[PDB]
Amino acid sequence: SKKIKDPDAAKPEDWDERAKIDDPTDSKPEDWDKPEHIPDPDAKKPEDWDEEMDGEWEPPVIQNPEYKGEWKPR
Repeated sequence: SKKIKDPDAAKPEDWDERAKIDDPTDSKPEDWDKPEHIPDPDAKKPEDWDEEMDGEWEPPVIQNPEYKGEWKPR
């Protein structure tokens, strides 16, 4: 017999870090881990924007230049 019950590439539905405990905040919090894609912080809705011309403004999402990445005790 065998089984064929495997996620291939992990399971972005029901792992949630495959359950992690140990250190709560003591090795990064849930909020340190910045978006890869962040909304454009140079742009800020033009003074020239008109929501009756085009609708509500959104920024583009761009790559985070600063992306904290590896948490460390510092």
